[PDB]
Amino acid sequence: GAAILPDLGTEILIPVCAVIGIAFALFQWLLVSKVKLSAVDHNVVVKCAEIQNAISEGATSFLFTEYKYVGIFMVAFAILIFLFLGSVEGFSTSPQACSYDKTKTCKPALATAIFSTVSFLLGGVTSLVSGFLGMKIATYANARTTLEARKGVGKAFITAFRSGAVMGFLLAANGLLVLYIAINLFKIYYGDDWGGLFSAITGYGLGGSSMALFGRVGGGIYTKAADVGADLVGKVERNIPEDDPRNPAVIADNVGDNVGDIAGMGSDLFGSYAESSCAALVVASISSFGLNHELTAMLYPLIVSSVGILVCLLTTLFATDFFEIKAVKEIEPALKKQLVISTVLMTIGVAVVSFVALPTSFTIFNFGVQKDVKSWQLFLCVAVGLWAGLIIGFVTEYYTSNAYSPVQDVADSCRTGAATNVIFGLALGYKSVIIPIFAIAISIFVSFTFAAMYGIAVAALGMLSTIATGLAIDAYGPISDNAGGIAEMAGMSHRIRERTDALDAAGNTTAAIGKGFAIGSAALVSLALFGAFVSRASITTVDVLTPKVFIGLIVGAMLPYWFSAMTMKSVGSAALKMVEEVRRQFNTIPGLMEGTAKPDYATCVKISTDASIKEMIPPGALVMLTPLVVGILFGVETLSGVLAGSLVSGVQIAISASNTGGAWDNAKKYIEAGASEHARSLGPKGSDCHKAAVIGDTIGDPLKDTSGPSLNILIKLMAVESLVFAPFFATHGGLLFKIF
Amino acid sequence: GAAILPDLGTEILIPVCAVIGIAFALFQWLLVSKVKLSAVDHNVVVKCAEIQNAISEGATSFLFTEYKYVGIFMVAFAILIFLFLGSVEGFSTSPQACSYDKTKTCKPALATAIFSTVSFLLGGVTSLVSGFLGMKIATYANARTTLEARKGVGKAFITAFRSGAVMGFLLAANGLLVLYIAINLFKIYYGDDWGGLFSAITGYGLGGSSMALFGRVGGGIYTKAADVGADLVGKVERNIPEDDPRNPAVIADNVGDNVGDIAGMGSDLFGSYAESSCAALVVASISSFGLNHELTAMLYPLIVSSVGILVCLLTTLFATDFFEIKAVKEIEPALKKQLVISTVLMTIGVAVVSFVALPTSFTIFNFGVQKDVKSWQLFLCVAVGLWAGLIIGFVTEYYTSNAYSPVQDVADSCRTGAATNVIFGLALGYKSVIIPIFAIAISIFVSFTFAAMYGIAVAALGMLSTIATGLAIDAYGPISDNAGGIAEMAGMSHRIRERTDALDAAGNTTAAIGKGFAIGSAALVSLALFGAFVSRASITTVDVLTPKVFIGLIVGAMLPYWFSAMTMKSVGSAALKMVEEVRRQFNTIPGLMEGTAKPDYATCVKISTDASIKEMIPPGALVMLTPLVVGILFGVETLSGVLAGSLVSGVQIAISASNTGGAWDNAKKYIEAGASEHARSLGPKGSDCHKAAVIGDTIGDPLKDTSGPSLNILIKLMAVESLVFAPFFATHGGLLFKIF
Ligand SMILES: [K+]
Ligand SMILES: [K+]
Ligand SMILES: [Mg+2]
Ligand SMILES: [Mg+2]
Ligand SMILES: [Mg+2]
Ligand SMILES: [Mg+2]
Ligand SMILES: [Mg+2]
Ligand SMILES: [Mg+2]
Ligand SMILES: [Mg+2]
Ligand SMILES: [Mg+2]
Ligand SMILES: [Mg+2]
Ligand SMILES: [Mg+2]
Repeated sequence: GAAILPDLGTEILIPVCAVIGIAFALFQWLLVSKVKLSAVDHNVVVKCAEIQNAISEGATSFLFTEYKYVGIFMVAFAILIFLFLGSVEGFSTSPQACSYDKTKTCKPALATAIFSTVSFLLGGVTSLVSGFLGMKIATYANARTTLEARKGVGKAFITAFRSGAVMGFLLAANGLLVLYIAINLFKIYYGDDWGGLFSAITGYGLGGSSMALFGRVGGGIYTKAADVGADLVGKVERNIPEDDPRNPAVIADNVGDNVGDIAGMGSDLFGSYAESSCAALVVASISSFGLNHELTAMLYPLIVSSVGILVCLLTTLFATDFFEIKAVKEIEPALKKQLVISTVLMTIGVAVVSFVALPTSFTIFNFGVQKDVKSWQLFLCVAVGLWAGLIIGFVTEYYTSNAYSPVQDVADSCRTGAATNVIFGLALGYKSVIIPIFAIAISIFVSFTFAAMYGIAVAALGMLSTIATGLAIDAYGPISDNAGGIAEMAGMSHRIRERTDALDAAGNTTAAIGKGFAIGSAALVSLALFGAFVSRASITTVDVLTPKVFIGLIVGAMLPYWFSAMTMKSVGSAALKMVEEVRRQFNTIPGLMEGTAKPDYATCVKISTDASIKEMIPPGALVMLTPLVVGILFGVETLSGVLAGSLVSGVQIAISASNTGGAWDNAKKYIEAGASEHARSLGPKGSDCHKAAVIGDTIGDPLKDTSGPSLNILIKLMAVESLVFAPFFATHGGLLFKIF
Repeated sequence: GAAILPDLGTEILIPVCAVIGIAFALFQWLLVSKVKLSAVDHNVVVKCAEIQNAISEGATSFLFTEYKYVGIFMVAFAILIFLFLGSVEGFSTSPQACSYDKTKTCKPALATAIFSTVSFLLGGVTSLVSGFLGMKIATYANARTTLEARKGVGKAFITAFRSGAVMGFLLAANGLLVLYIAINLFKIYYGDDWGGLFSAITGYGLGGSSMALFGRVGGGIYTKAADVGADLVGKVERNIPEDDPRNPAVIADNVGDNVGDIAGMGSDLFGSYAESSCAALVVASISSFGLNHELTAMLYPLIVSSVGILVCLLTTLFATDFFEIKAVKEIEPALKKQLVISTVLMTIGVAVVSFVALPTSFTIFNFGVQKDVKSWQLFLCVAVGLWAGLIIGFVTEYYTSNAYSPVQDVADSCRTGAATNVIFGLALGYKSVIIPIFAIAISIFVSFTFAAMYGIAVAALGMLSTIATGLAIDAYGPISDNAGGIAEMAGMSHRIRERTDALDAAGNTTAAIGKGFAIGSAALVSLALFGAFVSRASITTVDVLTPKVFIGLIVGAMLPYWFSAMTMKSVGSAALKMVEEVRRQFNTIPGLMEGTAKPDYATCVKISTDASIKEMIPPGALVMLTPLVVGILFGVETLSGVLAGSLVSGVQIAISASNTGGAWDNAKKYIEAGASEHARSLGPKGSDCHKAAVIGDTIGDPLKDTSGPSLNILIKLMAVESLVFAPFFATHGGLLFKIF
């Protein structure tokens, strides 16, 4: 049956909401443009502008290099998709019978081979745009945040958070609008073949996360090579302030925050958004909505996201206008209130959407059978994901913010040296997985029971329904990070750096929270896609206790470690190179230490450019090739094992790495700020305790910024890729078992 | 039908081989006893004896205290076993139809509740005895190895390997003799009910690992708190040598080697042997061997172990009599040759056993169906496991010896400080998992295919078929470790410490290898036990894509991390206390640093005794309570997920933790030896590079000696524990799904 909301209404609502989100982003960017500066005190304003330009040049320069390689890889890979999907039916142009209804005829498999290539390119391009737009706002807002900090934390908070919101609303609205357009264009061809339409559309998320993979790892090695190098020689060895302009690695470091923590993260969360929508859509496409051609219900996920944009617009206003921060201890709770407000409002929003966009009863495909499902049960599916998110954010804050005992004990353990700092930091991360896993598990059980793979997918989307706010609170952080870097490079008052340091500590926590959301929604969407892959591969049963599934399971569980071995070694090796270079400059450039000679920033930009562009290739290949190699050699049953294994295993290492890194960073921040008797007694800056904290912080650097966060991409990427190639693996795969 | 070897012959063979092994172990003890020393140069000899006595009292004192608690828990848990298994058939005394053959009549389930409790205590007791005996020989041989070091590497090597072999042959022969005795005693009651017999016998492994769990964690906490504290204050802060008699934590440290690395490890591997034998037995008891009451073939696992002892005896002779070590570079090669010789001899040994102790055709239970299997296939099952082991050994040496580039690169990375040393160490560990996992997967495929759970179990036994040599090369390590500590504490010459340092570094590699076999065999025996649990709980299929199974899977995967969090945080905190204590004495005891006054060793023994006894409980609780809680509250479907997930996840963190810790240690020894130019380039002792290596080494201490090697126990324990309580879970479990 049709829903309360008409098909034509849905067709208007979605693009109108995207347009509202884009408008909001422009308006915010407009307000941020009010903070004036130019490279033509007035001294401090000119210096901030010059530093900003150095950073912006470097960041724009690296992405162009990275995106050139990735773009090339994207074109090659898109050719594989066309070939492999095309070969399933020998590239025939003959229409065949609908796999979901033998009484109807569908468009040739060749059409979907073509349109999967088209949507894959759409997603990859949108993914690149998402990250590039993010970089362009961050590299614009960084120094405006610095200048605003002269007036106080609240003013600087506002411009950093407004700017983060610029990225969030652009990314969420652009991602929605592109998806909506692609669906409508594809529909012109598919007509009534909604199964094929939406099966082709799943390339969008494959493209999204494919580009995201290289974006996260490439940017990740770039930034961390610089970070670790700058910090160890500057802070640990030569006893100078963090981000000192004498330090040759500082420009690369701050460019790094934009290239990794911003551009990479943007592409990454886009991949999340794209895959979840696409996952909800394919399952619906052969459920009652798709079979009965009911557009409003079919596009329920896009209606959920449309309303999410609106709810986040409102929520944003609380931190942007209705409240002002006057004290440092108000920052993290401000950020947290963004989560709390958006969740409570979105819960209402989703109730409304579920009331008017869904018929009260319908069926969801469930491994061959149409399962009876009620609209209130579907509301619980998206709401359990939405709430799992918040729980995850709360626990993550507790484990990464220096307002709480876990991180303060990590800082306190520095009193006995770096070895105890690291033992405590590792244990913290390990311990932190427990409640998010329980939350994920509860999410899976409810959504699975109520509505199978559709329910689970709509739970992932629910966790990502407030993505504009999520990106805002997250993008806020590297912008605040640069702001302090520019503050120090511009020789500003110590009072400025203290303010930026407060903002930056909050960003460390907010970044950990963002990783929590990525890993959570990744676990959810990957399960859904895995389930869909099983049907699409004509697997009757994924039975753990078969040789083929089990060998897949144990090898799948090892992939996240193989992947982490590569990325850790890359950072370690580039970092070592970076230390040698920074030492060489301090040791042989007359007056560098004196501050009467300028350092060579370009060489450090070069060390991390060379390492990242080269070393992003093997882990990208590990992830992308695995489904193809396992699928073609071992078959769909073994790929099944591999999907379940890498999901349940990858999730643990992802969470503990991101949180351990976060903890070390904020433990260091706590010693740096000395804002309590306990903190002061670990100080001052330069003390053996501080240096021990720096050691932990830098070990945590690759953990939380290269390997850890990329892991959620490994997991979600292999799942879409597997679903997309499913018919090709089913038909032409499992060779090793066929020759024998 | 039946085999070449008559049941009488089997009944004679098995204890004969055990007694030979016990005999051999005693013989080697005599030879070692030829090295003379007494407490109440010969003055150095008296010192060595005074120190040995301190260590001996310490180790004995702790084991008695630890065993007191474990033994109590052992009694309590046995009460649960009886109660729960008893409660299935309502404690009836009447016979019932065989669980495996409705047509036949079987002994009452209550008999089985009783015999399971007997075999449990039998196993719990033999586990403690395995550990205590190891501790006795180690704490005897250590100062004897020290003294023989006055005559060169080769001499001290022999008395160290001989002494290790005493532990290996005693534990191997004793575990076998007790199991044999128990099967025969149990058979008196059971008669023709072999199902119930070997189903009762499986408690033996449950007992072994249960008691091993507390010994590994208990000892592991005791030893690493001392080790971290001693090394940090002594080496990094006070610039004194490792094991310096001024350092109040040195006696606790050297006691620790015996209490953890020997006693816990002995119990640990006893559990492995026991579970693997029992797992092979339970599947066999409902296969053609057990149905047709063919005793020889039924005891094929025990016949393999029997020949295993003989093979190992022969093998030991190559290291003890046939060859002599002249150069330190010969140590590791001698140890590795022990693995190669035994693997080759045992391959022939198993061929022979398969040819005489098996019918050419038989059937193996296979999820409800008799599966036709040929004896040349059972041969391949044990062999794949035997060779996977060797492979694992070769790979583990590659990533943990300082004679190869992985460890050498890690040491090299110390030039840029502790942060890069730790980053490289983490990466090496992650990297190391790949080939062992492949080894494990290949074994699983081959063994699963040929003979289902029986093959998998027989592949676990194959990997442990040379357990005597394994324990030998491994127990050699901590003996050498103590020997260097006694050298330093007795103030012997640098030439002496240098010789033990070389033995010790080899011991480091040898210990990582032991961990390999533990993790490898644990994966196999757990998968087998998992499969038996599935049948025993009347599960039709373990479907990954069901709400019940998947929440099990993801949660199960989280548990190894939860366990690692507890055990790392415990060492971290105890170590923090230890450091403060050592500093206290150095700072407030006059003439202590100068060597005029005695340190109080007892305060450090107390910190670590207090920490371990207290902090071993929650991890034990987590592992023991988990099957009960999930089985009772959630049901056998979910417990199935928990078993699969903790297996595939646990193994990754177990291999990487042990190998990372192993690497940091040997990188440190590498610098301390200075036996190459590269090595010397990072020295001398006390350099910034050495200190950064010590940082990595002490971070590695809790990874490789507390959490890491205990994880193999976590996995294998939950597997047998689930199998034993399966009828109880199937009948009275799944409460949450029953009430709602
Ligand atoms: K940050
Ligand atoms: K050792
Ligand atoms: Mg930094
Ligand atoms: Mg940064
Ligand atoms: Mg920074
Ligand atoms: Mg930070
Ligand atoms: Mg950092
Ligand atoms: Mg030590
Ligand atoms: Mg030791
Ligand atoms: Mg030692
Ligand atoms: Mg060692
Ligand atoms: Mg140690």
